[PDB]
Amino acid sequence: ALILTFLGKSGVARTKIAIAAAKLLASQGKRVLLAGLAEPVLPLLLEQTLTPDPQQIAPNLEVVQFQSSVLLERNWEEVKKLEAQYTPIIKEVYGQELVVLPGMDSALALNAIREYDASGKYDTIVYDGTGDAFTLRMLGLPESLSWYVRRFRQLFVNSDLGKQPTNQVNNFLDKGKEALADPKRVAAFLVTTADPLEVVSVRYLWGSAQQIGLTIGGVIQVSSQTEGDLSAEFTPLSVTVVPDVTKGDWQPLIDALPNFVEQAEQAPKPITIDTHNRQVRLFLPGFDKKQVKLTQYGPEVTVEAGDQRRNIFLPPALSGRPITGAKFQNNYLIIS
Amino acid sequence: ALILTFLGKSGVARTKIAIAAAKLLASQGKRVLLAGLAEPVLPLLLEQTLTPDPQQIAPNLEVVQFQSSVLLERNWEEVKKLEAQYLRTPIIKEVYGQELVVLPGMDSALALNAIREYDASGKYDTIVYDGTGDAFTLRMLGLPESLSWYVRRFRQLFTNQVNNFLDKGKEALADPKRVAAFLVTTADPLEVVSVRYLWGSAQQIGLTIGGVIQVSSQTEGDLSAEFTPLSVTVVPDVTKGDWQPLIDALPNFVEQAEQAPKPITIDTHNRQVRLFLPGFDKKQVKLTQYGPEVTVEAGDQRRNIFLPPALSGRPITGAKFQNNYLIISFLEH
Repeated sequence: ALILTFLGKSGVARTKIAIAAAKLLASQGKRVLLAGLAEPVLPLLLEQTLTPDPQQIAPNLEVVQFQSSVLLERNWEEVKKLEAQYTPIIKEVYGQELVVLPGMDSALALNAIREYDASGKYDTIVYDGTGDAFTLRMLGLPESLSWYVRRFRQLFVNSDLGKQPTNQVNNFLDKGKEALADPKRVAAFLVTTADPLEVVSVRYLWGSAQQIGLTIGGVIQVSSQTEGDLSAEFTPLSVTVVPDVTKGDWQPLIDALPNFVEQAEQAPKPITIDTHNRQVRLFLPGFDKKQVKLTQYGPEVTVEAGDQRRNIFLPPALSGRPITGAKFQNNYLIIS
Repeated sequence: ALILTFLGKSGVARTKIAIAAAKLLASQGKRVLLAGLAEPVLPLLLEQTLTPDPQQIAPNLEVVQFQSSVLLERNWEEVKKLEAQYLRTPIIKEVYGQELVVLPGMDSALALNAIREYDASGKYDTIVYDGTGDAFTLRMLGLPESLSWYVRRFRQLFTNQVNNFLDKGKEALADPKRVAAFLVTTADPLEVVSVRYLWGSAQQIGLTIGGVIQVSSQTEGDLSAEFTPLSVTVVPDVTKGDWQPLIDALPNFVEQAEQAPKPITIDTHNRQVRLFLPGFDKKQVKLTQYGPEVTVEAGDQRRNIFLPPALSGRPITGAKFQNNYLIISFLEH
């Protein structure tokens, strides 16, 4: 399915857009799952009590609320049942008492999304997340984990000759990496008011998202006390202005939403590898040139920007070949 | 030092409050460190470029931006030194700190460890932390308690100075003079309910919530009745870089934190646990009791209570809300 999410500084507006987007897509015949985190606004706006299990609220529209506590407890039931395939040690430890640590919360939620996607029951999964750098870190897990494996397995394996999962693991992560890089499978839209402070924040998130390979398909401009045409601030992306939702009337907002799928398909690609011209082009808007560092300390080239690091896995064509050069150009970092 | 932070759904308002609180405390002579995340608003509001190292912008006022990449690079070197002290044959010495990728969880851990180091340096009276103001902030602040539960539970299934390290963090988190947060919200009912939910979630980790800062919006209203018994302080906006009116309207954070409700008290004579849990219904709170431990789950946080002798081994006979407190009773007969 398509995992669709929103980045922006204000949670209330993003939850409203997620709800409207789900209502819109459902009414168009798409099978939709709307998923939110542990917070009261989604339930209240929907006038429906939510649970850790999907609930039908309209035709083609189901809604669920992720609770880290419950996802952890359900995964625990799987680890102790596996305690068979390998005397038990963790049987006096009950799922109800497990404590969610930072990081676990994002891994649990991404895995729940993965399960819903894998189920094939939905065309679109609208994720009402935190809409910030933390959502980006979560979405980039496949890539990040793949890199830790790729860089460290060698060091441990080829060092301790004193003492297959790799395929099973790399395959699992690659399938997540593949999906994430495909705009038909994962896309996010920026949400902001005309406040210069919100505009600079989402431009920064836009760039940070390109660093993890997340396509940003467009910008949704919501109302505020500051007026302004944001088009030139987000070129070449479409900025779609939308109205508020008051007193349960979702029609104006629903009718103003953009065509998510089309805009994601037309947006810039986070990364393009040009075999013929032997180069890699990284879309990096929303940063200051001096805020992008390119270095090669390990096997791969590291691109640092937006407090995110990208270790470029080069294909056979570019493999080993020295970096003849690199430069910026209309928000793209071109490396030769 | 007092670690002071703010919880609320709007980042720009929270950053403005954190900046004004820092300016105010530094102007009164408190040694202040204002620490923000890797985001462009703090630097812009202060009209100052920020870096991973504190920079003085006014007397008694330093500002620093936590960049997870840099914190990770810096801890990595400590990992290397450890490898050289504990291994005769290095293995990760090759990997440069600059190529490491930040994983979920690392950001919070690195951020809390940096705060712990500033706090341990003794150079500050207050560290104003401009974080995400949400459930992830709560999960970060409750790390001492969470790691302590793993260490103990997952060790009895068979690290000395470990408990000393964690304990210090736990003692600080529970002390209103050491760690406190204030809610920030407009009169919008959706924001009010989000903040009340965060308020109860904070109580679950033992984080004192000292009060409420009410900021402007298109919706007006008196919020006092929605946050009893907390003081709600109405503050003006900041325009043209004139911080003075906002600064002049801020409450006395330290005093409000000391007067706020206590997340938990145990009455050993009547055999009851009293938990302050505003923002939650009986339907939204689950209790589990295994042996000498009771788990309270609410607001997607879990408080694990190791029962003292007066309560241990006694069935729970009641768990009822009275004026925002959950009173859990234990069997006497």
